[PDB]
Amino acid sequence: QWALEDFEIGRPLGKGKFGNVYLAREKQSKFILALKVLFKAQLEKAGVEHQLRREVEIQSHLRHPNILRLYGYFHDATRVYLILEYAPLGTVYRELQKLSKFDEQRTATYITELANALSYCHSKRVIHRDIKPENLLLGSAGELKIADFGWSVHGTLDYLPPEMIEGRMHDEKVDLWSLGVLCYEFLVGKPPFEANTYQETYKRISRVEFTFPDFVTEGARDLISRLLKHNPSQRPMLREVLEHPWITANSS
Amino acid sequence: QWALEDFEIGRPLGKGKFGNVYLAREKQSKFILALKVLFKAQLEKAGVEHQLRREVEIQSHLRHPNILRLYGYFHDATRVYLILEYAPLGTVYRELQKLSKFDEQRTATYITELANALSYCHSKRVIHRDIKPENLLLGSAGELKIADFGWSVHGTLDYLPPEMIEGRMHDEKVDLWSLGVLCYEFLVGKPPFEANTYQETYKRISRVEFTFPDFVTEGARDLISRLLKHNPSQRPMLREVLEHPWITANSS
Ligand SMILES: CC(C)(COP(=O)(O)OP(=O)(O)OC[C@H]1O[C@@H](n2cnc3c(N)ncnc32)[C@H](O)[C@@H]1OP(=O)(O)O)[C@@H](O)C(=O)NCCC(=O)NCCS
Ligand SMILES: CC(C)(COP(=O)(O)OP(=O)(O)OC[C@H]1O[C@@H](n2cnc3c(N)ncnc32)[C@H](O)[C@@H]1OP(=O)(O)O)[C@@H](O)C(=O)NCCC(=O)NCCS
Repeated sequence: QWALEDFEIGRPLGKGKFGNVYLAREKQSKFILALKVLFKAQLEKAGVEHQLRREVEIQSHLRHPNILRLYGYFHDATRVYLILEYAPLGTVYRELQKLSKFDEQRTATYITELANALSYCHSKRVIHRDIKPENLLLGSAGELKIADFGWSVHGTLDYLPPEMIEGRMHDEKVDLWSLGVLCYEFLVGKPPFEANTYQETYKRISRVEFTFPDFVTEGARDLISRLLKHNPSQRPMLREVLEHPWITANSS
Repeated sequence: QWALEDFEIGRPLGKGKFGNVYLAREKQSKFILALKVLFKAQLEKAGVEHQLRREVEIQSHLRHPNILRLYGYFHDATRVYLILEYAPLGTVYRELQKLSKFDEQRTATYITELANALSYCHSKRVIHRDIKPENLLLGSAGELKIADFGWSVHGTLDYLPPEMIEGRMHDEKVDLWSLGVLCYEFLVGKPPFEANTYQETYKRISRVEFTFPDFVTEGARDLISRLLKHNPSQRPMLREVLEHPWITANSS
């Protein structure tokens, strides 16, 4: 049974949606890790405590170098504590601010690491949703780590149509749209559908209206255009992304 | 402002999911109507009180001879009262039990009345969901009346795919599957995908596995087969159903 008594609390790593994250050290092993404190008060009033518990159980069994490791968890009267792998190099979003934009090697290596973790979860019947640069942390070796909870595992009837008893929404096909948006932003520095207002961004996502700057090579354009399909079923498989010539030629 | 003081309560018409329905008479007009009493205690604990209020506002503006008229509504400390049009001839489900099965004239006339009410709501940006025989009441002239509440009116974004910002589920295309299931049950006496167990019914809906008894004519088979498409976008429009040769030849 884990307890707050087992950890030495250090500097705060930052503040999240429902609490704070601290650098910590397990007292017996002297092992450095991150302790994410989530207040049940604002978790229950946001209506996400049930959603969170499901996402924590799924992540507790995921072991992949490109997925932030959840070692364990515990709780008290008002808080829930998550024992997490500490990522020392920060977020990809901030690294993209430091470098303005990534080159083709770093971009293809990031896509390779993302596609490996997603294909690992695909084999483990785990599906991931939308992926942001802010939810991507970097380990000590420069490898990225998916660091969010967006994981999922998946009489009257006589009158229901198939679109209400089947499936249905949504399969492991949104992560492929995310690979297209991320790969674009990594190479360019901006998301492909960013606009001056809300409805203009909404329209350009609905019609898939994006263009490439003149410094984006044909291999990157080919990968981004195949990932960014309005039809989810026509987006590649995760194996095709890992075997794409631009990826196999530029990935580390 | 309506109040329970304005009505004389008579015999109970039946018991619903969240209350009871009574025959009533407005004291000033001596007008016979039905008073549906819904207990807020079991409405709030079932998590449907918010859903119900939205469905009641939509129905309060629907005026169609084949839609059960909602005259008004009021509430007190623990109950919500719905002033409804009284249907004297009961449900189509019970009439189907009395007649075992309907002929082609009654079936086509029922489909015509259902399609008119749905096309009326389609023009009023109102969409209806699954339709059961138990939710279809009969007026004094033998016309059916839809008598349920299944009515509806319809920064991070940079990383969301179109299948999450668009639409999406589900359009006014489930009512067309309902017309196929109802038209079949009216002519046959049983829903087309009824089976001995749950998963067998689930499978035959998923694969659209249904057959016609030898007494079902080709015109009815043509209408049912076009309504019962696994692809919603390939189901007819409500105007095609009203113009179908089997409908136009048998409807009253
Ligand atoms: C998105 C947001 C609400 C937080 O959401 P969240 O899902 O709760 O994020 P988390 O709780 O998982 O992590 C919060 C912090 O702890 C850090 N962290 C979490 N786990 C970590 C770990 N194992 N190792 C190292 N750092 C970690 C994160 O990097 C983050 O730091 P940051 O805020 O400096 O980037 C917050 O980032 C925000 O509002 N930022 C400002 C908005 C803005 O200015 N621009 C973006 C438009 S929305
Ligand atoms: C579906 C069920 C739970 C009720 O759900 P509901 O949406 O709350 O139904 P309602 O509150 O709108 O109406 C309830 C009664 O009032 C009647 N009623 C409602 N409004 C009326 C009106 N304006 N005029 C006349 N009668 C009316 C209905 O006909 C119904 O009568 P019934 O139960 O004898 O058929 C209930 O019908 C049931 O459980 N039946 C038994 C199940 C069964 O044996 N077979 C079906 C498999 S589920």
